[PDB]
Amino acid sequence: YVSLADLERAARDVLPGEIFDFLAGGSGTEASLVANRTALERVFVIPRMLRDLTDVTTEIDIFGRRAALPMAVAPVAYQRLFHPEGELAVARAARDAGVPYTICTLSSVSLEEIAAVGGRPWFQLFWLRDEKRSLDLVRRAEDAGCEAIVFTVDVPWMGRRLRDMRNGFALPEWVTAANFFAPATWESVEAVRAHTDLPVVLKGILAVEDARRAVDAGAGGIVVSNHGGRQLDGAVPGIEMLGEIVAAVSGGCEVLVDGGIRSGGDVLKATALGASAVLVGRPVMWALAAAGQDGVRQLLELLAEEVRDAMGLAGCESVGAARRLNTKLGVV
Amino acid sequence: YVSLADLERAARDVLPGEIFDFLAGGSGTEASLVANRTALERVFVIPRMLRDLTDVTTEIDIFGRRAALPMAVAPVAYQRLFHPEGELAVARAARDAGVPYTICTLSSVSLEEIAAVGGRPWFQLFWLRDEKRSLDLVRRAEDAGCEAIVFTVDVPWMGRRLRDMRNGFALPEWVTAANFFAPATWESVEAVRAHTDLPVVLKGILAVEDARRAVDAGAGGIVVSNHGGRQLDGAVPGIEMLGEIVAAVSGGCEVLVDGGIRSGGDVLKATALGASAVLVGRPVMWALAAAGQDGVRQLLELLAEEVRDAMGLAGCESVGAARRLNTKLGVV
Amino acid sequence: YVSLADLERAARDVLPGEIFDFLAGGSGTEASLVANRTALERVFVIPRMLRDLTDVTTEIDIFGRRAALPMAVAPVAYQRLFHPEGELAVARAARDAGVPYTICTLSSVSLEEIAAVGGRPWFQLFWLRDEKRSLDLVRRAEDAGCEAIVFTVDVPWMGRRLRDMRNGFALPEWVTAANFFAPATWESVEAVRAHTDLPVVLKGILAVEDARRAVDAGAGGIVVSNHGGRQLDGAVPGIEMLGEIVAAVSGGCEVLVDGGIRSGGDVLKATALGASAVLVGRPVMWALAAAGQDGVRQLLELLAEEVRDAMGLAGCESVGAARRLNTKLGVV
Amino acid sequence: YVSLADLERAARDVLPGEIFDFLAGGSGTEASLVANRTALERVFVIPRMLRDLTDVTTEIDIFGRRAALPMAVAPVAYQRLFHPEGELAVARAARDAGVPYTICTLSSVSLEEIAAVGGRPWFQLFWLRDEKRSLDLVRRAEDAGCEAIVFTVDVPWMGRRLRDMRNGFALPEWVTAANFFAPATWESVEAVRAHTDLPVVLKGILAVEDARRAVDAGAGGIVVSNHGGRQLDGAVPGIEMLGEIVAAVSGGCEVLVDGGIRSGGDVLKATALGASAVLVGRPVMWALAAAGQDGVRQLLELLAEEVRDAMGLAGCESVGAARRLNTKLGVV
Ligand SMILES: Cc1cc2nc3c(=O)[nH]c(=O)nc-3n(C[C@H](O)[C@H](O)[C@H](O)COP(=O)(O)O)c2cc1C
Ligand SMILES: Cc1cc2nc3c(=O)[nH]c(=O)nc-3n(C[C@H](O)[C@H](O)[C@H](O)COP(=O)(O)O)c2cc1C
Ligand SMILES: Cc1cc2nc3c(=O)[nH]c(=O)nc-3n(C[C@H](O)[C@H](O)[C@H](O)COP(=O)(O)O)c2cc1C
Ligand SMILES: Cc1cc2nc3c(=O)[nH]c(=O)nc-3n(C[C@H](O)[C@H](O)[C@H](O)COP(=O)(O)O)c2cc1C
Repeated sequence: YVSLADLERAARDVLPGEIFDFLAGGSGTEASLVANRTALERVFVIPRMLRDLTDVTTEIDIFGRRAALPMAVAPVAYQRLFHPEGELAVARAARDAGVPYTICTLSSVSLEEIAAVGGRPWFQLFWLRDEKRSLDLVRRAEDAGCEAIVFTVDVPWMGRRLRDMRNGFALPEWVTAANFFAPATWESVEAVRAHTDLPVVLKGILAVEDARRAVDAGAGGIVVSNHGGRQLDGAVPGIEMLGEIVAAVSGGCEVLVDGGIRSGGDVLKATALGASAVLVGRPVMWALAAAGQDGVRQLLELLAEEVRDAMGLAGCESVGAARRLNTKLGVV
Repeated sequence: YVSLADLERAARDVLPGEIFDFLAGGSGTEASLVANRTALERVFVIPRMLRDLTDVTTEIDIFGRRAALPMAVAPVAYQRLFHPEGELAVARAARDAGVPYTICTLSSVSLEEIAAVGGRPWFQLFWLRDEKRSLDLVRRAEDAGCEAIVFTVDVPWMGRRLRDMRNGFALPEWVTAANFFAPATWESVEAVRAHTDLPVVLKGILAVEDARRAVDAGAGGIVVSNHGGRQLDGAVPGIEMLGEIVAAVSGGCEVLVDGGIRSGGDVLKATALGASAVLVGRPVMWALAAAGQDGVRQLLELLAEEVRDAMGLAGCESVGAARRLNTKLGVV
Repeated sequence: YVSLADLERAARDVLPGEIFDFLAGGSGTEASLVANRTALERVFVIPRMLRDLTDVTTEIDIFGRRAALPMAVAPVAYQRLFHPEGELAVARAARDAGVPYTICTLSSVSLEEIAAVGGRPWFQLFWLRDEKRSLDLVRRAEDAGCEAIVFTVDVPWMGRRLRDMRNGFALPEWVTAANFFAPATWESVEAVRAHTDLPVVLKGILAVEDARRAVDAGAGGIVVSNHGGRQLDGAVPGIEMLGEIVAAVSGGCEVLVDGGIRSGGDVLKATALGASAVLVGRPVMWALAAAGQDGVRQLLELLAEEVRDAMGLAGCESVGAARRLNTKLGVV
Repeated sequence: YVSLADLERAARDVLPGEIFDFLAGGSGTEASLVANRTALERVFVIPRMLRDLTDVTTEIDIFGRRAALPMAVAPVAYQRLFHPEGELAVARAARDAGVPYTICTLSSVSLEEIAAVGGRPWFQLFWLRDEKRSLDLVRRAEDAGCEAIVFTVDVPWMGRRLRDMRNGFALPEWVTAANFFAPATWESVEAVRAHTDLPVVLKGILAVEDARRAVDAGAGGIVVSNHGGRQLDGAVPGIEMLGEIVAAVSGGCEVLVDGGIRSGGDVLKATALGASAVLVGRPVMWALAAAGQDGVRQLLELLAEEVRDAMGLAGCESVGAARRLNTKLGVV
């Protein structure tokens, strides 16, 4: 595999069509899904030349851990849909690559099993039925050694996925929510923040005022994100709001971005627009579907090579230098 | 049906080609027809998160009536072209859905029959031959219980519909103007305003100065509209003028928009740009053609679900909140 | 025929391919030829409503003559390439329609014969070999009753037409320059201006400073024009420079535009951007090829209908009102 | 051949596919390769009219030599891949055309042999293993009569060429680096500048601050360039940074540009944006592949004709006049 696109072809071969569609699809007309890619393709980097590259490093420090790349595996529910080893295959490859893995509330293997793989994981939270029950999931995650709570804040309910409706898609009986919902509010965020000393990361922020309020609320990070085009159809891509958000929070929390990251060059673009790190969702699942744990290992090795290549060609010996690169919008 | 586009396919199947073309077509090269869709597709919404959604409501108050959605059925002439029950099927479904229905001057069932369906309808006026005759239509509508006069102001004469010319299209002998024209001016508006206490809504405004003059003229609303691309070919889409118009009228009248609204997400975009409500034309006729009254019921149920979904995913418990959303223009 | 595009199809049927290419083609990669259309398609008009349309007139006064439309037939060399009656067929139809016809220096019928058709024609000048010889052509035109000299200023030599090179195109032996070249300069303009009291119109101006200098030089008009994409490939379309030029000349001369005008709506766009009138080139030749004089008559009747339709739908009772319309750039 | 595109078709016919791909390809998704063309196609020139064209000249003075055109042959490694005479065929044609030829560090004929062809060549430097060894290459070039050192500064290592990876491409055993690498820094530039009195030209500058620093470093020129889309994928095209760079250096060094120049009109656009001259890479190799030395001669004759045509149609008797032309960005 020499690009992330090789793995999508491989995953489309192997998966049942309705599972490929569950993975690939967005809500509505998929305008926001498409716009995530169009928005990244319009961004051009202005590289710097002739800088010292003797010790290029792609490492970052985030939420009190060193990560090998400015990247984490996005939360993706029900990974046994894609491969029998599901979350354990992905988490093992992420650990070995030095990349944080986000354990999902809707994981198809229990969060304690996935956390036992090691690799200092994160835990993604959907607000439940109940404050008390939500907080038990948080405490479970913390007790199991998760290092951050990624609170998803853009899913008061799930978006309308027309592919899934047209397919009549439902979980196979062999895929269950192994850890076993009400709309979250800022009060829910405060309840979580009071319940844990782990950093709380709010995933699904797009409005500048919501990024500022996240800082004021004591979030340790946000993920600027339209949920891969799966929630509001017509929501702006995160990458289009990232620069304005980074300026507004003025270093008050980590600012991650996701949606359409498909190469180390895209990682570089996100960094140059100010992101602390990116999440990568669908490509990780393509690699899982294509070749299990080894597939995800090859994907993360390929991304690491592409990030290092892009950084050095742009004159950046560190991710901090990459955040100081300038960009130019072009027409595609 | 899971999208408005499913119904267009169904209507294209059933209608004679020349009737489908009468419905689908625009004037000239159909530049303005296409631009209505392109303009909406360029608009992205910036959703808000973590707001209270305990009692999301899509209702609005407009022209002294509560409506179930920020939407009305646009005036579309000669609806017996599309289904034998014509206007009565549409008006019955609109009533049952709580959505205003606009009775046309060129309806193929008399306005008194359609008004007897109930549902507090509106009446669309074309200026006639004569001030005295125009005012009789207005008084008829008011006597029959119509609640607003939608005065069409963009049709001094009808635009040049090349599909209809190429088809040699004419009304079947079984379709007639059951209520039975000179260019309207601001004097005509004043004559109507003096003749009725119903709110007068000027449909087909695109220039900012004309929206201000409509307020000064005592209009209770305007519809920002290029008539579905059927009048001047090369007229700007209403959605491109809406924000400037809303700012100029500064709450002095209701500001509706139409042209290309094809989902609850599009309704949300129009609201976020400042519209009080939208009109929907061709999709209602697709549903009528596809399945009569039941077809229109299913369309309005689908739109209601999509509007509620879009509002809540954008953090809006009310249409007023949706009007306070910000938008971003993207490239598509 | 219900659009200018119907006539292009008809002309492509009848003409030899290499003659169709001589007519249709541009220089280089035809970037400027294509851009003339793209530039017009991006322009949207903001129509006004509810104005008095009791006496809509498309007439203008230009160069001391009333014209029926804000339009003239562009200079197109060698019209016997397209039909045996050549220039005489076109000039007769233009006369009957009340539209100025531009007699070409390279006409395939002598300028005195074409002028004898009547209709108060204009004469297009290419600068010759010699000041004395150029001025004799001017005097010939004036003696024959031409009413303006259209001095082409964008052809120091002819552009590189790759279609013609690939075809090995040359004039049939039955087509000759019946009136029988050095680069023109501002000194040439002054020599012409001193030799005639007819208005001198400089055709092929694109730079704002050249439009101002044309006024200072005593031009009575300019044509803002990239010569139909046939001269510099990569020259900006005239329609993209028109508004800036109209503002710069501040009424000091007539400002015409050409390039890609293909409907009455396009005429309206050019007027709304400030043009006094347009020229139309290739469509006139399509109609000539398709059906001789009668073909050109039908084209001019169709354009007249489309101009009147567009003006009235935009609320303009006169071309002056149309010049006061505002426009909005859109994306197509 | 009437356009550069004719030669690409001819080269694609004759070359082995994997050699055509080595030549044609870029890094990554080839976004920057494509953007070089898209960026040029968006630029329109505003031509001037009626200027004296009695002695149009395309000559420039650069690095102390008169050149016949504002153009040089770009450095392209391993030209025996494309034709058996390789660099000698190209250098002979360049000499005969009066166009500088850039001898590559990775030439497949030794730099002394190519320099013996004559024509006052330039020498392109890749920084080596060692300061001492790099400086020996520079001194070799100077001793052989090269007139400028083109130091490539955008290749700390080579970009990831996916076509070459997919093809498993490697040099034929009959193609070698006949002159026989560490990342260059500003210290390397200073070492070169101190070692030679020849002008040092830094090739691969895109950031404005790097262009200013190049002047401060004593560069005699820069080439604003993303290396033909072969280095960082997502690097901005040089033509998009050229105007800002020309303004920033304020005449302190020559500013060349490359990437996608495919006609004399493109040369004119680059000049109008402020370039001193352009480099042309792939088209020269197409002509070499198609027809050896004679092929390159025909290409350079065609470019010379197109540059002279474009200049005169734009009213420029000299390249200096062309740099004073204004441009307008359009949509394509
Ligand atoms: C199949 C699928 C399942 C997902 N499940 C969740 C989830 O349970 N929680 C969540 O916060 N995000 C979920 N996401 C969104 C991802 O975390 C991420 O925001 C989106 O996929 C990132 O975009 P990318 O896939 O383009 O890289 C899911 C995404 C996909 C494709
Ligand atoms: C077939 C047809 C007939 C129409 N008849 C009228 C009419 O009689 N009066 C009027 O004001 N608008 C008329 N309209 C315009 C609609 O009210 C509305 O402005 C346009 O259709 C809205 O756009 P949409 O169809 O894209 O939703 C008609 C539209 C169509 C398609
Ligand atoms: C076949 C052909 C011949 C032309 N000959 C002349 C000419 O002799 N003199 C001149 O000023 N313009 C000439 N023109 C340019 C037209 O006057 C006009 O600028 C261009 O065609 C207008 O664009 P349109 O064809 O898109 O309407 C010619 C155009 C064509 C297509
Ligand atoms: C096959 C190939 C080999 C190249 N080798 C070199 C090289 O050794 N050194 C260098 O500075 N540029 C090299 N270049 C880049 C060119 O000098 C130039 O920047 C790029 O090709 C210019 O773009 P164009 O090919 O679109 O005209 C190479 C380009 C190609 C296509």
